[PDB]
Amino acid sequence: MVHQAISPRTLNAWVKVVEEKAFSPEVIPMFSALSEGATPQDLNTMLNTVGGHQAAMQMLKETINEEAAEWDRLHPVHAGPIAPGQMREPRGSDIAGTTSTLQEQIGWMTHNPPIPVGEIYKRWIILGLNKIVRMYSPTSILDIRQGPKEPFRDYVDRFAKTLRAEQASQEVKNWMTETLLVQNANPDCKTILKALGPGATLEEMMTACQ
Amino acid sequence: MVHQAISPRTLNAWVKVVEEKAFSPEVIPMFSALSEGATPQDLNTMLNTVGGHQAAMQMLKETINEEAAEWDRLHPVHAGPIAPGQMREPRGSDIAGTTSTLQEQIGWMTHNPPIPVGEIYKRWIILGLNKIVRMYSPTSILDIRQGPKEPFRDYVDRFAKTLRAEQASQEVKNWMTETLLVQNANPDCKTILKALGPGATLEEMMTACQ
Amino acid sequence: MVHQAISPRTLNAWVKVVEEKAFSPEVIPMFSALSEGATPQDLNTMLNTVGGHQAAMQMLKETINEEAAEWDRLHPVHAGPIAPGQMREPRGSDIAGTTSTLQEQIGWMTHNPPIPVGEIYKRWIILGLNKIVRMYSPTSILDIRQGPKEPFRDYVDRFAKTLRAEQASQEVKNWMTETLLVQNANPDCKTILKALGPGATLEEMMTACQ
Amino acid sequence: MVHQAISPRTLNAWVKVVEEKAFSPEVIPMFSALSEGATPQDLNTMLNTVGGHQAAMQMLKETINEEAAEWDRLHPVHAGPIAPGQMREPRGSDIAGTTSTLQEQIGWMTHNPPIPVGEIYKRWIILGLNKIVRMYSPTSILDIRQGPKEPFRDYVDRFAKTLRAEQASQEVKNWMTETLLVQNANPDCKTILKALGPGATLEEMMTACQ
Amino acid sequence: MVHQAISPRTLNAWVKVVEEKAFSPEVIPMFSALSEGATPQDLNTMLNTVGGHQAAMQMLKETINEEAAEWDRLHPVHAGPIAPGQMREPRGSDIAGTTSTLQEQIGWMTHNPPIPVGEIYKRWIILGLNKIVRMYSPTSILDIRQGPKEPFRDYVDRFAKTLRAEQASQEVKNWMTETLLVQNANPDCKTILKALGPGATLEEMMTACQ
Amino acid sequence: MVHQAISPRTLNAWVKVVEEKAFSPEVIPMFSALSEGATPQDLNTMLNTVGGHQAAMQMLKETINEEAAEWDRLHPVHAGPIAPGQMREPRGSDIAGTTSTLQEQIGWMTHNPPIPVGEIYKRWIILGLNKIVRMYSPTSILDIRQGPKEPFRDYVDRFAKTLRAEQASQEVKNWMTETLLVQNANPDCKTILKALGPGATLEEMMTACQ
Repeated sequence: MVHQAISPRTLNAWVKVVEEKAFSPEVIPMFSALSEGATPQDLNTMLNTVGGHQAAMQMLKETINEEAAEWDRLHPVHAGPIAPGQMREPRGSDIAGTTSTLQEQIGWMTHNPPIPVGEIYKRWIILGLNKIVRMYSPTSILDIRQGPKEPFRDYVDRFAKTLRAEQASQEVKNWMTETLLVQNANPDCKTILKALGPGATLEEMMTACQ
Repeated sequence: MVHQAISPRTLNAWVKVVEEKAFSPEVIPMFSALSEGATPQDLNTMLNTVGGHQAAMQMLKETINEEAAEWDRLHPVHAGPIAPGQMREPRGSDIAGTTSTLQEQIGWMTHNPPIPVGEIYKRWIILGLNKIVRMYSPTSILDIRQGPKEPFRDYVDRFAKTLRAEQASQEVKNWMTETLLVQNANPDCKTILKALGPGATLEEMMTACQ
Repeated sequence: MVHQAISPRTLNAWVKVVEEKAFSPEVIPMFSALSEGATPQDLNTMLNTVGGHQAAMQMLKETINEEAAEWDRLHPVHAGPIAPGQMREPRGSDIAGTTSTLQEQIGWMTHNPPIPVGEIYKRWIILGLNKIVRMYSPTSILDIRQGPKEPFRDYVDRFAKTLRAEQASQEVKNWMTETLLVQNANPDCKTILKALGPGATLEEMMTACQ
Repeated sequence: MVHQAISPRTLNAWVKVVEEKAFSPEVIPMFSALSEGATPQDLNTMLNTVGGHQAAMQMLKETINEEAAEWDRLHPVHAGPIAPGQMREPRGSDIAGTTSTLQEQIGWMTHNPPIPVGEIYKRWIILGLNKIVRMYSPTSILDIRQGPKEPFRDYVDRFAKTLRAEQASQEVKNWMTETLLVQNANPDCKTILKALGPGATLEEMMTACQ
Repeated sequence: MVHQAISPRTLNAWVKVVEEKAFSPEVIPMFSALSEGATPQDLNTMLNTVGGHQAAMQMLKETINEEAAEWDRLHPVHAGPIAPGQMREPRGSDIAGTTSTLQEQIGWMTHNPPIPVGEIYKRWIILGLNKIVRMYSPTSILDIRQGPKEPFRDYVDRFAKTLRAEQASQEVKNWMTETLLVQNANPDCKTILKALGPGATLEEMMTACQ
Repeated sequence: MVHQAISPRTLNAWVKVVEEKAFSPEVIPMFSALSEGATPQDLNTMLNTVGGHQAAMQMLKETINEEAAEWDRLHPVHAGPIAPGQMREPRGSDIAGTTSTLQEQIGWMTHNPPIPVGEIYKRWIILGLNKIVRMYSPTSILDIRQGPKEPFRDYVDRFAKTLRAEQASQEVKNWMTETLLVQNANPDCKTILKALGPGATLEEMMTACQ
């Protein structure tokens, strides 16, 4: 038997928090939707589909891990004959979706009485993320303006990565880049540069500032 | 069998030492009181609930474990077959928490004579914390005074993460923060600040620093 | 026995990207052409034939891995004891181009109705690369001007190293090299060269630059 | 002979030597005195109760290890089935005070013929210690001094930990500390301080030194 | 055919490339000619006799290794229960020189039809080396021409050690050593030296340069 | 022959070079003389007794290792059903004295026909040592001098350990120390010292020379 489930549109939504808010806590419903209990697999999905903050993947992942520890700790994995293939008291693996893999899992989860794993596990998540908001704390390019006595060259270079590393829109990307570049030379260099007025390729201007 | 047990209010208490004093001594006699001998699990709890001085648990835990070693060293269970004596006794691992199952703790504890698992373990702990106290010393954001030649630019960072690492009223936190920022400027940076008089976004100030 | 295919000429084709403009993201539809869905051995081939940009490969390989993981994840590897072999539910490794003998893989691809690994795997490939190109962002010996406080010797070191790393005719290589060495001096270093006017082996000039 | 044995007072004494002369060689006749025979378990004790010179423990420990090596080297268990009457021949671990219960130690020692565990081990011990004395050589908080271009913050830090790291009254510790801070300042720094004349929170002075 | 075989005179020859041009790309076809197609011990021999460029040993060695891989890849072990061994299907290892005692390896070459490993292995090798010439790219003590703003003091030290690292006649070594040391010397350092005129032990001169 | 042989005098001798002038390669015909080809245990002994250039032991050990490889390489094992225990295709381990401990070893060595391991092995030694001599090239404390810009404190430190790390007489140790510190000192520092004229412990002067 198979119920119909989780669209990729809904994924698109999940995605969409990322797409809105890739690495920024304007999260709340998005989680709430995604925390429609879920199983591992979906949850696994979200975390699979997750990017942005590897560190966040981390943060949860310890949290989870100790949640697992806690699971075993609050339920020290009590053995038996496992008469009619039970629930196999959830671990980190289960939290991976492994141990009564998803059908079977859901099978526990909507085993009635349940063993509704992804939700428990969900509590594990549930445990991190907020704190993740509490944890993660951006980020910004603008300040990539050249250091105190930082040299230019690097400054643009750095900048160059950083712009590489920055957001969407080529158009923006070009013009902004000059436009933000300007001040991202540090004032003194920028002043030289301003004193250059224009230039084109970096390099000549730069060449002055090396 | 059940017995009713430890609250999370009691946790709130454990907490109460902790939010009282997450990174320093003078919270202790009362916590030590509140460490009513313990079991592994409560100790585990404490350890679960543990944080603040990452070193503190860290040094303690080895010590605890070497306390286990010492246990082993003064007896590791130099023995074999059994009719589960002294609530089927433990080794260092149980004393680590480890190979105690829930029962085994309780069992050990209220078996008569017991095995005072959490108490030994407690003693191990008991062994550390004091030292922790005995030497463990915080630390502050205030210190992000711009010591010898620190440049404000870093500083802004220095604060900014540190501030990130700083807490409570954010509102408060700013105003003092600027006001303490000025302070934590090195006089010369401070000068730039004085010389800035007012600013707002960092950057213009930063620009003075860049 | 074969349904005869591929060649090193077709490799010359794979190659054809690479030497043509290996960093030519612009090559991908051609590649997509040369990935005629791709079998594991050809996919293996491509990765075998792979070279020059391991960073890119690196990124990719992660995807492949993630793909593998994903495969098992998104196809829970819900195998058990076989009955007439059936290409044994490909794992990440098979998908790595590993498990199943190459024919047998292939066999699976041309199994009717296949176990056609190589496409999936192809998507894996696709899964890195495209993006990988899409931000895999070079590189250049020209960029090796000369730092702010970078002196020539080091510049030679760089330049020359990079030059070591640079391609083409030696003849080219020299002349540009003076001329671009010229250019890629830092302006002051550039000055020393300008101030040097001519010279021959580096060293004497260089000697000025030490 | 479920005997009578070494006290913690006597331990206290050994320990006391450490407390006497924590990092100072001139222990030795006592050392030999508490070395008197020494069971491996007591020898374990000495190393157990050991602390404050991990380098020493370390350095010794290679000797021990070599001593084990040597043990096997000068006698590599050239044996097969232990017949009755042998108090099981030691190896490096036993000689480490490891493999054995006390009995096996004593059994080896006062099994007559013995196995003179504690003595061998004693040579081992001796083997570190000698060197240890012979080279080991502190340390000094005075050296928290602000060296050549050393600057203050660090100097105080240096003070702060180090003074923290030092022994005795806090009271003492302060007054000397100012009195020792002052001058261990590099002169130019000392001077700033002299030029500060007095001060109180470090920071204003320090701020001057930033 | 348990013949007479390869001399060390032939080694002297292998050597002859090597002392001729030990860590430089241009001695080689003439050596490859002198490879005379080598089999494993001999290939090993070359590897045995190999030295100077561990990185080269490396460079090849990846090639070998991937050659092995390729090998494994292109020999996706079709091996099963061998019917009378018949110079047993190589694996990377054989090709590493690893598999088979040498005769049998040799047999594997010189059997007729052979299963000549050593040629393949030779191919592997053959596969690196060229590229090694393509890879490796010298080398020179002269290049201990003094840095830009760095002291002599090291510069000579560095030299001196480099000189350690340098080879040939000592006699030579001195005079050049002053004579190029004088030179290596940054002009400014060199000048100090010139200004030193003579000296004898380094040190007094050095002493001027410290 | 449950023989009578070797000496700590023989050691004393072994020592005598080492201790005479361990970094005088000028020891070598004697040392090899003192080798008399030997066994593992004595050679091991020599190697046990070894100390001074860690690196030396290392490099030899590297040699040994490769010698072991060579042993197998030039004669792998080809082991099957040993008849009368034999000399069992010795390796690095045998060279350790591992495989065939000394009695049995010697038993092979004076097994007639022999298998005189320590000699082979001796050739392994023989294989290193030379290099060791030929490259191993000290060392010298004098060269601790107050840098080019390395400062005194460190200089004296550097000195201080190092002198500690240096040889001989206490008397000497005092006098040199004044005399050899003063001036090893970069001139400019030496100047401060000259400018100190005298002082007493370092420190006052150093505290001045910071």
